[PDB]
Amino acid sequence: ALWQFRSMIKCAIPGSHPLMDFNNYGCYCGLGGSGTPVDELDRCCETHDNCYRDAKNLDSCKFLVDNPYTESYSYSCSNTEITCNSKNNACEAFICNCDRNAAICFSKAPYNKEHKNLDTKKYC
Ligand SMILES: C[C@H](CCC(=O)NCC(=O)O)[C@H]1CC[C@H]2[C@@H]3[C@H](O)C[C@@H]4C[C@H](O)CC[C@]4(C)[C@H]3C[C@H](O)[C@]12C
Ligand SMILES: [Ca+2]
Ligand SMILES: [Ca+2]
Repeated sequence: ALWQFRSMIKCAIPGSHPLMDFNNYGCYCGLGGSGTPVDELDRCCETHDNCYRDAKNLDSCKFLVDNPYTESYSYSCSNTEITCNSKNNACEAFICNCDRNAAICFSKAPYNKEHKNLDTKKYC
């Protein structure tokens, strides 16, 4: 679930700032998106979006209001390392892994302040 994704990000990036959640970044970090990602960090968010799109396409998976962000799973954090519980059901596991890979992706991507709250209607 979205709140768990935020938790994973803190796990992989302890120094991240909470207030950032009020902000969007690039063309894809935030809800929806358009055009092409502006940088590596933004690419991570687009890939995460694509990962969720794939999950929704699994006929075996149905999410509340068709939103994977509502799907709660089980995961654990240990020394900045994220582990998705093997007990998650197939749909939950897919979502957990999308979240995990995105969190890892975020942890390695450079952060460009100029891309925070970007004028998407113009650059996306
Ligand atoms: C982890 C990175 C980096 C933060 C940072 O300030 N780094 C400085 C540094 O490099 O040291 C941030 C930048 C924009 C954030 C996203 C936006 O706030 C939009 C949206 C907000 C949601 O609450 C959680 C998911 C996410 C996709 C957020 C995931 C994550 O929270 C992002 C992708
Ligand atoms: Ca997005
Ligand atoms: Ca669940």
